[PDB]
Amino acid sequence: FTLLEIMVVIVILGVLASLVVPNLMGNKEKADRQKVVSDLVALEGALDMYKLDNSRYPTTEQGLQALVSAPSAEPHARNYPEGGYIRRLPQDPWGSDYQLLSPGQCGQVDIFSLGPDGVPESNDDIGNCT
Amino acid sequence: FTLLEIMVVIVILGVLASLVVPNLMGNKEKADRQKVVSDLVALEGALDMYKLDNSRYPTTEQGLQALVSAPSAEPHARNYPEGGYIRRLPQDPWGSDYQLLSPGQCGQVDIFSLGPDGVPESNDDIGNCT
Amino acid sequence: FTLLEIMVVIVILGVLASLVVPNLMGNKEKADRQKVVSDLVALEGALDMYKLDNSRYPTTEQGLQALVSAPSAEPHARNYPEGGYIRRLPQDPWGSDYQLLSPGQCGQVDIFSLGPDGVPESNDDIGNCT
Amino acid sequence: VSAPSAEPHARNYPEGGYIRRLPQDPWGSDYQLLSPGQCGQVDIFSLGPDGVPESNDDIGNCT
Ligand SMILES: [Ca+2]
Ligand SMILES: [Ca+2]
Ligand SMILES: [Ca+2]
Ligand SMILES: [Ca+2]
Repeated sequence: FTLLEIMVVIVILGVLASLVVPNLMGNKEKADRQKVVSDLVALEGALDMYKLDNSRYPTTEQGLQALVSAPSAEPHARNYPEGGYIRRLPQDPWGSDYQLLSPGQCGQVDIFSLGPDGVPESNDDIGNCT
Repeated sequence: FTLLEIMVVIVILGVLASLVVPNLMGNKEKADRQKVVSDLVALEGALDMYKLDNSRYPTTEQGLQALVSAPSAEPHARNYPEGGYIRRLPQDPWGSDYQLLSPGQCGQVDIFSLGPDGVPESNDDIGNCT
Repeated sequence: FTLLEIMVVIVILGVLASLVVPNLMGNKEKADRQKVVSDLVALEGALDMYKLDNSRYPTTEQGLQALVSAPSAEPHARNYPEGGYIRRLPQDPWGSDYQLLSPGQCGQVDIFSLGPDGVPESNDDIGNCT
Repeated sequence: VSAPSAEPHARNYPEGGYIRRLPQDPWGSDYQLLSPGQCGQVDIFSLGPDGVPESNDDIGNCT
């Protein structure tokens, strides 16, 4: 009640807590990649839609928000659909949006972000080619 | 048997119970968010299916139950699949369902619920944009 | 606190961990197929575009990179579009690219790769007909 | 759990089927499926904690 009720359990406690190793830490960091890589095709593929109706892409200062809402800064868009070509803007969860480039150096458009490092254009400058 | 059997254990009891601090309380509340955020894409994405066959979304009074069962209140749906586009209706565990809006103010459709606060349209009005 | 706090839980632990069987392993391997099969039409269909402007296909050593960038190795291409007929080159995730053949034995062109086996021209020689 | 011996036969049945092992309900029962389900394509049932078939603890799917 004092010893058997305790001593037997002290062992069972450590014996239990000792051989219970669930998993690692950092698997979410790997997930951050595909979350952004998923955006890549989704970004360019979505921009291509706007590149079809208005026959071109939005400006840097015009930002991806133009894909979210009608491009107030000129040039204006024709047959801009409801809410643009996206429901909402994917916010990079490190305090940054997906900064597009007008014109892109790897093609028609380039996109960039701080990324997990939280630094602009250092190592986690992903968003397109580089 | 009376002192060693006890006094030694009284210490072991408190020494054990003192330095055993497992965790916090409230982690489940954080989980309630993703549980609802998971619905968000699942809700709109599922509604989009109905927006394809019948080329439109169900009415407010028609509710999300139309996604569960054939929409009895008109307009009627074409090629409505078996059991609609969902197995069962996700019940918000605070006494509320996911009230859709016909038409949505943030787009084609808007969804709302009481939420953890259990209040209608106060702070936990999540279900879509707002 | 020592027995009820433990013994009841030891059961709940095993009772829980025992009847929680989520899924299999190897489903991704099945996905590797369609990922490559998706390339097949995308490869030949994309090459056909180059077969239109320059009225022919790129050379083996010229590789699919010619579809990525202007074909430096002659013959030269006419009206080669921006960045060629593709954004980027699909890299087979087993240390190999999609080796084209100039001329193909199953037609105008043939493509090959190591594949999941990681072996050249053994079993996972997919990329076109064979 | 294993390839369906009773016909109809399955195509591209993966290794060991779609599960490691069968979850045994710890009250002397397995998860009895229904062919075809009344709440949809398939329905599942079990004795449950009551240990009674189709009384109160008939969970396994919709009902
Ligand atoms: Ca950076
Ligand atoms: Ca509220
Ligand atoms: Ca091979
Ligand atoms: Ca029963």
